[PDB]
Amino acid sequence: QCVKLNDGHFMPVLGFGTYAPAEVPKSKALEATKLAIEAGFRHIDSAHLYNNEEQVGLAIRSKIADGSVKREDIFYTSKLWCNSHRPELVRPALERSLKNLQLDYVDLYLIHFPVSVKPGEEVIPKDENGKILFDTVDLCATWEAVEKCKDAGLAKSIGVSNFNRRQLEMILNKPGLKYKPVCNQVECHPYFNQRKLLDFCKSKDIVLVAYSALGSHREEPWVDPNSPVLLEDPVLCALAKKHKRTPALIALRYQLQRGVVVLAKSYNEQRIRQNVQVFEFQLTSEEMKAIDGLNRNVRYLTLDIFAGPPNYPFSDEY
Ligand SMILES: NC(=O)c1ccc[n+]([C@@H]2O[C@H](COP(=O)([O-])OP(=O)(O)OC[C@H]3O[C@@H](n4cnc5c(N)ncnc54)[C@H](OP(=O)(O)O)[C@@H]3O)[C@@H](O)[C@H]2O)c1
Ligand SMILES: O=C(O)c1cc(-c2ccccc2)cc(Cl)c1O
Ligand SMILES: [Zn+2]
Repeated sequence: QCVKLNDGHFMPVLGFGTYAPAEVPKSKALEATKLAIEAGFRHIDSAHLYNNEEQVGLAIRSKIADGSVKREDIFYTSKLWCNSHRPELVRPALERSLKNLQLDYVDLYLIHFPVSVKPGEEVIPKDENGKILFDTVDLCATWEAVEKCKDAGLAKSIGVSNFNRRQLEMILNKPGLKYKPVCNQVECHPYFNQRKLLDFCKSKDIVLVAYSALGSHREEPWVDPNSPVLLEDPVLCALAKKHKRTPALIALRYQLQRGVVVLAKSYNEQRIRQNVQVFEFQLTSEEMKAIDGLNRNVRYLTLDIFAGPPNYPFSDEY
């Protein structure tokens, strides 16, 4: 099942997440990505940050060479990291992802986070006291370089991630904009359902792509270990039993029925094969409303290490 983007291109509504916590060997990304394609995932997500571009690329190209899928059947996303916001650094960053993937183009390229950091190899550059070295870049300038990647054919569609309403409006209202973002990829699940943001994106022809839809990796110290665990939620568990399925499949189906494109990461073969079954059942309107009731302002990935700078996206209401 696919959604038509404001760019004419299509995006599978179920996506395979590929981030894993630093402690997971990079070899794991390889087999898990192969498993996902085999189970039926067609839309995979990755970015320079994840240090996995090479493995995911190996996996996808294996699946294309064995004949399982054609390149046009795969929807592959990449993301421009905070250290390459500067306009003249955007194309090299994308081209570097491409060389690592061994692919000639990505289906989707996102500005990964609206706060910039010092250019260089280090993804989170720090001074000699451990203090983060932030950068000052006009996101409108970043966006115009992202646009030229689309003009060059290196990215089929382009979009954003972790932008708030203010920041979406700054891109939309930029003098001479060529292409609106096709999507805003943000944290979304039953505990933090982003109704306001989802409505706003919808009003502007932007898809909301929900990350950490299963309650997140819970990796420390990015996510407070004292936060409630989404998948232990009693109502998701009751809904799972009633439909002969699990709580993860309930959270995934919820997003598909409210107009959201949803990601799901797993490196476990059983969970991978299970997650594609979201298309096999549905929730009634009263069940959707029960899930809506779960919303409790629990943002798992606060990324508050990046608070301070003017573009920190999460101090605003949405
Ligand atoms: N743009 C951004 O800034 C941003 C931020 C966060 C995430 N993302 C993207 O979104 C993807 C997913 O988010 P996330 O990585 O936080 O993970 P998630 O999709 O919310 O899943 C979290 C955990 O749920 C487990 N899980 C998966 N299927 C399950 C099932 N059927 N039953 C029980 N547990 C299940 C996985 O562990 P197992 O592997 O052990 O199955 C995984 O660790 C990421 O990998 C990344 O691609 C983007
Ligand atoms: O999956 C992602 O895209 C992701 C991004 C950041 C990150 C770190 C710093 C600033 C913004 C995003 C941190 C974690 Cl733990 C993630 O899983
Ligand atoms: Zn039902």
